[PDB]
Amino acid sequence: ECISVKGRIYSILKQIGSGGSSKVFQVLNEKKQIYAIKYVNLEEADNQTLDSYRNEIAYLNKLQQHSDKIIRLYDYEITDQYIYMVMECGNIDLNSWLKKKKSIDPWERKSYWKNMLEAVHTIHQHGIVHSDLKPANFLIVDGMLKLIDFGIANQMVGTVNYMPPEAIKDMISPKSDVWSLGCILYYMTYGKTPFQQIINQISKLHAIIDPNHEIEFPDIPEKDLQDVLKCCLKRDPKQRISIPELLAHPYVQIQ
Ligand SMILES: Nc1ncnc2c1ncn2[C@@H]1O[C@H](COP(=O)(O)OP(=O)(O)OP(=O)(O)O)[C@@H](O)[C@H]1O
Repeated sequence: ECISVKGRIYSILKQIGSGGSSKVFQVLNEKKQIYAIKYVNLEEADNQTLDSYRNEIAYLNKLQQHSDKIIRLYDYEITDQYIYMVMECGNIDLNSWLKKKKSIDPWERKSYWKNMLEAVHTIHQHGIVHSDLKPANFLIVDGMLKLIDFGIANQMVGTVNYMPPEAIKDMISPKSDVWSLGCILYYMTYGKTPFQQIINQISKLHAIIDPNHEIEFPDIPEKDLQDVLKCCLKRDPKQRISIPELLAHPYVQIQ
């Protein structure tokens, strides 16, 4: 069958994943060019939800022309009943790709880390702190990671392995995103997130906020990489490294 978006027929190759009231479709336009179409049903959406959906559409549309490490939004159609978003089509999300891989090319890890910083840097430059970063938020598109959401979408099996200590103690600033990026890199380096071994979630959160629970950093060839991980995973936000600092770090600069 088909989807019309702004008077353009797209044909559905398949559904990517399988959401409820939100659905992503791999599609082709008339000229057989591939896109991804996000469909959202709005009939059960309150005003606050609608407001945040529009806000994320606004920022995604706006930040596009600043970085190609943000997913390209070509067009959208928005009424009171639904939303269609025509988007650049990616191969696979970072989480799915990591799950089926024992190791990673050291060069590729570094390259992906550059992309992530560029993307997160960009949203910071327009006042947006994501605050819920995890590998699923990134999409591989021609050997590039692209950030596919900004975490503005509201009440639309979780995970707390990427959560920064200051969010837990507070019961959040650009540094919060650095911690999570730090957990994503740690994972790509050591094959597991820092506190992955703690299956009890209440304990896990205590482990994250506990100074006396020291995070292990097994020695590796890339001593720069090791340093990046230590700097990103410093519990005190003030002591934690910023994104502009990470962009000047040897790990990302030195060939
Ligand atoms: N622009 C895009 N290009 C390619 N794939 C995409 C794009 N946007 C989203 N996807 C993929 O579509 C899938 C959507 O799955 P689904 O609708 O079940 O939601 P989810 O992301 O798995 O979780 P939730 O729906 O709860 O957010 C995800 O696996 C995601 O990687």
